[PDB]
Formats: sequence, structure tokens, C-alpha cells
Amino acid sequence: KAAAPACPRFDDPVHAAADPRVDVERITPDPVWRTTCGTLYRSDSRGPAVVFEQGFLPKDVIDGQYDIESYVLVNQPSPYVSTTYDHDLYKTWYKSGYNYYIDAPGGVDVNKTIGDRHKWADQVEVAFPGGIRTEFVIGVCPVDKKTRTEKMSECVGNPHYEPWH
Ligand SMILES: CN(C)CC(=O)Nc1ccc2[nH]c(=O)c3ccccc3c2c1
Repeated sequence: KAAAPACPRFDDPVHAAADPRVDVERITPDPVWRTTCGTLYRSDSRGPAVVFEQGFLPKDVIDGQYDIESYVLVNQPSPYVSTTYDHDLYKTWYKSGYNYYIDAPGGVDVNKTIGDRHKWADQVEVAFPGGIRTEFVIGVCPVDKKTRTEKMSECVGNPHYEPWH
């Protein structure tokens, strides 16, 4: 056996962003940034050909909803790309299509920022302001809709993934 090491910390809290125009000072309430570096996940209907080329881009870094509580409660275009600590959250998204695997620094830990008592706390969300560059997307597994399971012989690694710890 061996015990795991601690995580590298980038000076820039949105180092991972695919759209660097995001304005960290407009995030409300004051963000509590994730400091761990385990695999995160994102259920998305968008296909890997697109995600591996572009990364995850947010809907609207300019005029989107920068208030995290508002974004979480009432889905609206925002500067954030949502991910989760929970490998299995894809089972709750119908027509999910894909479970993406993400190894990215930072992100806003939603429950540490707005509390763990709101309606969607069990999503254990990490919100990435400005999204996530493709170099931080490990890969993807397609999801079988009828059983809500991963088609594990059809997982694909992202050729652009760059390990960093
Ligand atoms: C960037 N938009 C396409 C995303 C959207 O409007 N909703 C959305 C779309 C996909 C999402 N996927 C997730 O894995 C997730 C995990 C924790 C919390 C939220 C999500 C999530 C939310």
C-alpha cells in the first residue's frame, strides 16, 4: 500500500478555463474553490468528437448568470460548466448520452459556496467558470439509456488529455 500525495495548486483560479474572458470578480457569492484533484464527471449529450476538440465551453461568459445559487436553482445561460464529484450522477440525467471523465484544477465547489441544504445538494457539483480546456478532459463513456449504465467497451480516451499530477 501507499498513501496519496497532495495536489498542485495553480496561482490562477480559472487556469482550466476554455474561455478566459470569464470574470472571476463577478462570481457570487464569494466562491469557495475546490482544492482537491480527484476525477470529476460531467453528464452531457454532446458527443466526444466535439468535446475533445473544443473542451467544455460555457453558454455565456459575457451576460450569463454569474450568481451560483440562481444558476443551480433555475437553469439559465451562465459562465459556468457544471461537473460533479459523483461518478454515478449520470444515472439521474435522462438522455444523458455520455459520462465524461475530467482531471482539471480548481472549479467552484458549489455546496461549500452556497451550502449543502439546497434542493440540488446531492449533485455535489463543481462549477468551472469559463469552462474546461480539452487538455483536462480525460475521456468519456457512452451511457446505455434503458439501463442507465456505462457501455464500458465503448469508452474512449481523449487524445488531447495532458496529465498534470
Ligand atoms: C452547459 N449547459 C449545457 C449545462 C446545463 O444547462 N445544464 C447541465 C447540463 C449537464 C450537466 N451535467 C452534469 O454532470 C452536472 C453535474 C452537476 C450539476 C449540473 C450538471 C449539468 C447541468
